[PDB]
Amino acid sequence: LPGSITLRSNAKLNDLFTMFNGDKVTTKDKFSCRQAEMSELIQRYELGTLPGRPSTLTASFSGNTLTINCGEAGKSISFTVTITYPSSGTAPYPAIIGYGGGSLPAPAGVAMINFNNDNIAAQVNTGSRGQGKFYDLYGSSHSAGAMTAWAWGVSRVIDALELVPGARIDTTKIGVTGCSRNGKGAMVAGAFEKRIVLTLPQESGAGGSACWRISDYLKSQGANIQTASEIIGEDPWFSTTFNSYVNQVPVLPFDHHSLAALIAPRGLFVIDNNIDWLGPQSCFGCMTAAHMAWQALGVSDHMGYSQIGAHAHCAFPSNQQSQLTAFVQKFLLGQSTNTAIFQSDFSANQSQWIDWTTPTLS
Repeated sequence: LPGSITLRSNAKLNDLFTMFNGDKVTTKDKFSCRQAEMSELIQRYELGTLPGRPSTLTASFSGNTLTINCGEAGKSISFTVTITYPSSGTAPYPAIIGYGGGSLPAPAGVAMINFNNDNIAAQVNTGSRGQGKFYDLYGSSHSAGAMTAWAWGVSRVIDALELVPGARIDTTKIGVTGCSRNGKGAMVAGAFEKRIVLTLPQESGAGGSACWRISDYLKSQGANIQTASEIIGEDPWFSTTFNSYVNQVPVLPFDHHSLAALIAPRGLFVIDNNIDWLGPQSCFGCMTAAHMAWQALGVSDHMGYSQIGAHAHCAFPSNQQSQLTAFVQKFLLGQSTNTAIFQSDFSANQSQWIDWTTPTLS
């Protein structure tokens, strides 16, 4: 991808199957390139640069705590995660890395890893910019926004689990989850860390499952919905660069359907809810487009979406329990449960937001 490119406005959701330069994506290999391109673009304009594995990484396990040590260019940091094990299952256990513990019921036979994303990158308010262990290592002025920093952290947790089998976690069966602000984070983690087999963003709304374009449209129609321009003023989740496009979203060579598509063909189950601020119709329209990535790869049932009525924020509803379990069993436990789950009480509005077709990738 050229270092210098000229952005152009696109009112609708960007075509997932056409490279930025216009080349058509017709093969699975080509889509892999397209994904790398979308990740590159997303990092450049919205989330900031994602660092690779640090030069120094060591770990140790004691009690139920995993300690991770990272070093890079003379700098070094240390952080920990706590682990809870299931009453059922066989060790090494598959596990879900939960931001702040997440807000989902602990799955049967699945271990829970409590990831304190705040310590990796603070999210108290705008003043948290550049504060956190990630920055203590890469620098206060690193372009990475908090969500990218968090994702980097998750990757380090996985590296550590690979180094310490004594933690008794199956590194080939790791998922990620988070609710509300941590949901946006979980989405980014699944997108940036390919080792994650199941991504469970819970009620992530703006910055997560919602598309910037659809939320803006809804706002202009009078909806009390969170949008890009308003969200960047609450915390440093996105790169500072993003503040330059927040009020001109159409020029972005992507949207969150692109972000979600980075997870394909891996497991993804979006757990949503009807709360106006989240923008449920924007999330559904957005994810409907994202789903086309899996449809193209011939694995439609690897991505699910569910919004059923309304309920208290982050209080996981019983009417979604069987759906979550289906995805957990398939991706974390290796079962073949049915995962054809894609519903919302809102209209996707595909004719309005999607003007591209979905190819059968070779």
